[PDB]
Amino acid sequence: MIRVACVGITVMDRIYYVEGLPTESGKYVARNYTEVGGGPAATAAVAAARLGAQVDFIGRVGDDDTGNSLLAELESWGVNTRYTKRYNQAKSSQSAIMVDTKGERIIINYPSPDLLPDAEWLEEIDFSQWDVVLADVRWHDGAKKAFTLARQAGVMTVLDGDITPQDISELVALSDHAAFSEPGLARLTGVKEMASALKQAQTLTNGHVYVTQGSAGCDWLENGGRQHQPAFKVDVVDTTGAGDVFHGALAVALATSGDLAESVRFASGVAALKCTRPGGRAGIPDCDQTRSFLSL
Amino acid sequence: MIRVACVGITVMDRIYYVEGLPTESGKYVARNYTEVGGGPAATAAVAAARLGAQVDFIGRVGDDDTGNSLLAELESWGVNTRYTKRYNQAKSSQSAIMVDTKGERIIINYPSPDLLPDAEWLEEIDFSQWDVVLADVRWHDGAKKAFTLARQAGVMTVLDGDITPQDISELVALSDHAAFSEPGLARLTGVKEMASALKQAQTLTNGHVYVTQGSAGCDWLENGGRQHQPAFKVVVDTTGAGDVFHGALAVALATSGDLAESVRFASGVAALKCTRPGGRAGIPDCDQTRSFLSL
Ligand SMILES: Nc1ncnc2c1ncn2[C@@H]1O[C@H](COP(=O)(O)OP(=O)(O)NP(=O)(O)O)[C@@H](O)[C@H]1O
Ligand SMILES: Nc1ncnc2c1ncn2[C@@H]1O[C@H](COP(=O)(O)OP(=O)(O)NP(=O)(O)O)[C@@H](O)[C@H]1O
Ligand SMILES: [Mg+2]
Repeated sequence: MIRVACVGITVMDRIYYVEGLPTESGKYVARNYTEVGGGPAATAAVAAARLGAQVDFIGRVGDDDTGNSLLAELESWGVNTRYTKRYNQAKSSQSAIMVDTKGERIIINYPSPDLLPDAEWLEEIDFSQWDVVLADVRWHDGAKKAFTLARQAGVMTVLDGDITPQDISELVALSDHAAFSEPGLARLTGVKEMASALKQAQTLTNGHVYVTQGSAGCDWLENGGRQHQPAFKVDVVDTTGAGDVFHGALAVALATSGDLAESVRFASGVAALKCTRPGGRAGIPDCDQTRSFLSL
Repeated sequence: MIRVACVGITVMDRIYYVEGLPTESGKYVARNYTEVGGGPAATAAVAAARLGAQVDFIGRVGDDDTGNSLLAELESWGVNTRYTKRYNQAKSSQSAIMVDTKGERIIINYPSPDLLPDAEWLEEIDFSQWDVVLADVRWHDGAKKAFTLARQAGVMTVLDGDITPQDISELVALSDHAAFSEPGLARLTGVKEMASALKQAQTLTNGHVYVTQGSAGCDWLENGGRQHQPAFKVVVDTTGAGDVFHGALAVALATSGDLAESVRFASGVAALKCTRPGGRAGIPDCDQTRSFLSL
């Protein structure tokens, strides 16, 4: 067992399947309904668990039915929620998602303001009990405090540096590994060219920097020279959650081997297999399926 | 004591408050959120209870946290759930509602397929114990059996004729009072003109017909002529205005038997409800409603 903590947001997606997307006022009927947990840190935690890690999700929920459902779903996936704070008399973050017969989505996201941004309460947790700490950028003070305490305990830190209104440069500063999205790296640096942006991002951290580029694969800087892992060509059904899954897998691989090229290959492999199945959690392969796939 | 039975659906409403209603595909952010029990018959029951009636809700729930919440909320509002059927290992029904800044609403209902349409079990209930029976059209077999038994006991029947996939013609047939929504009357009779549609609806029943039109108020047929009650200009959330109106209307019709007074009263209850978030939080009492209608 590798020991992973995933710090960030957990969001209930409630998915309503309709004939046409609701354009104007009036009552509509959903032929079908499913509910599934999202959140970068949450879905990464689900991935790491699937790969045989002991995983803690550390985020915020309310004391509503949604909060209880989110924690329940995560427990069922093999993710511990013991260090997740439940706010008294508080609504959790949730989306209502309408899906057309095309697959076109309307997403109404409620990021709950009842979930307070202050992360001082993480000072009550001993981060020495994990081999790696992964953080999403959607709970800024969480990532900051979680990474500061992880640094102080000599624990590896891994950022999912997605795009966000707020500036993540202080998070990157505290990241032994900063795996950005294209939008994430562009928003951070203000540079459009990914090669130049990665170089500018490297100046922010004594750790390594990476950028994921979907089917174009993943690039990182080692010795100051740009390395490339191609995506695995696969029969793609759904890329939903590929980034979250990649970051979860990357954190496990980095904590296990410490080899960047092997770790980036491993994560590219886990994410690829996830893309060949419907759903953003349903398609996440286990370690045996992932070893089988990487053997071929 | 006025004795009311409300037959229909009980639904958990998740209400997302947005800047504009979604025009096309993409990601939108809700400024605010509330979670509250809805269902036409359910919210009507809550309104009638507020107005001092002894109320029974008669519908179907699951044995999930949602079902337990829905029943709990109804008990807390003064509504008896003794005749409501609980399905074992069953999910309850739930609606996502979008509300823009004007108060325009989009409702996506998921009716749980675990809740079986069979209403034969209502034959085990004695409908003689109520003065009026209100039914929504969202549980067809329920409304049909409930109205059949109400007719047989000489009990007044009041339909909330909202829009629904099924044809409500046989429900209207059994309705002493058929209060439609604009979409409800249009789906039933085809006519887009409310005036002509009401005339076509009247042919289906020896009882009276009504149509609610939101801020445009309420119209009904009396003495072969369209009467009009304007809405009372007041708006945070119009969610459940129709349900609240129908509950209020049923109490008022049972108290006075005066259509014009009953429609004015219900218009007043529903208007006050539009000034608070959710389908239930703003439901006024008789005193609050008399006070408001005096001003
Ligand atoms: N179509 C694809 N084919 C193969 N591998 C893919 C594909 N899409 C994504 N991947 C893999 O998953 C990784 C992350 O996907 P990518 O789209 O870069 O992340 P993102 O920008 O974070 N998207 P998202 O998960 O929706 O937030 C890539 O580096 C690939 O290794
Ligand atoms: N915006 C409003 N301002 C004032 N009164 C209103 C407003 N909306 C509704 N009402 C009153 O409420 C009554 C019924 O509401 P209406 O919107 O016609 O029902 P509906 O469309 O069936 N609503 P719903 O409960 O969500 O299905 C009307 O007859 C009015 O008297
Ligand atoms: Mg991403």
